[PDB]
Amino acid sequence: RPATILTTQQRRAFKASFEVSSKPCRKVRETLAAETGLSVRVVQVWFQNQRAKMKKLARR
DNA sequence: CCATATTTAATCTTC
DNA sequence: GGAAGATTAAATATG
Repeated sequence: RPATILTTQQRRAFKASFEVSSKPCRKVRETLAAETGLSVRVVQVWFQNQRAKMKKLARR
């Protein structure tokens, strides 16, 4: 249950795909999980928090 | 239409 | 004290 703290390489992989789509399909999340070595749930949640981060930034 | 999955909005937790 | 990760319940989307 300890919270995830991403390495640089892992965060770089997340931001690069988020640049392609803010909502990766399960297949994309699945191959992200293999690359980063993290669970699919961690992948899904990182994008969710990231999408919520950009929504606030778009509201002045 | 219906069962299941994904996303949203808000919040809680933790470093 | 601030940001990001994790949780929740409700809303929306999907097959």
